[PDB]
Amino acid sequence: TSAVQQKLAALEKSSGGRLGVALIDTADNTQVLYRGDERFPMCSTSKVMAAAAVLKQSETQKQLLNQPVEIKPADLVNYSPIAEKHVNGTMTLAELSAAALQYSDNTAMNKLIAQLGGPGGVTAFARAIGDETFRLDRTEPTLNTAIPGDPRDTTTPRAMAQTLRQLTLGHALGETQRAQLVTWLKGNTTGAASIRAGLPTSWTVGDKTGSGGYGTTNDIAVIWPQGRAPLVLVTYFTQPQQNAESRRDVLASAARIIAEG
Repeated sequence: TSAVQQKLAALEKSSGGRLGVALIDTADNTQVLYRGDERFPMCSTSKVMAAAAVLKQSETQKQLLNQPVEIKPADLVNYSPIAEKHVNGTMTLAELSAAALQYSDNTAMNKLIAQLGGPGGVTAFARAIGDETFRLDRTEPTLNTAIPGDPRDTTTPRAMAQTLRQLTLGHALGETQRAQLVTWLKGNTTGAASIRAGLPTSWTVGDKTGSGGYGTTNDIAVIWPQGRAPLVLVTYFTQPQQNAESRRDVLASAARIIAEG
């Protein structure tokens, strides 16, 4: 095992849980993988795939992002701080994408899922860009149960890093859609204690966090250092106790290990 993998294994051992890491260095396509082919519950990191799938639709439906969507009282689920402000009103699909990505708004995610025809519409987009691993099976909030061994609503670090690369640095999306996704990720408000906390401040970061049952604590990021090619980093973490607490410190520490390696 490499030096970095020894440090990640030690971090995991210290943590009591299960850690998954995938790094892509786009300079030379080198990768660092830790449990890179194990499945992990995505929780809200799946919002990136839903937002990207709606962006893909907007490549042919030119004004789709401006379309109003009703927010009805029966639509509101927990952890919907933006949608709650628009009950009995509307939000555009752009506004719902921003809320889902930057505030992890769950009702916003459900509106993205509905726009795609159900969870199968999100999985379909993953398959269409070559991701054979991602699967979305449930809506919010039940997609966050994060039950050990449950394949529903999971992906692997290897697959999610590759997909995040294609969505943000590659050409899975059109140029303007990709730029929009990148802006949204860079503007995330929920990530200050996760990957960002372990990286040099001179590096520009866009990310999406996730959290759920079994203390599941996730973050997926695209990273732009000054003077070297960008990186993609996925950090997934989950724990043995159903009621376990969040461990964003593990994601900050995994990021620090990767960058210093």
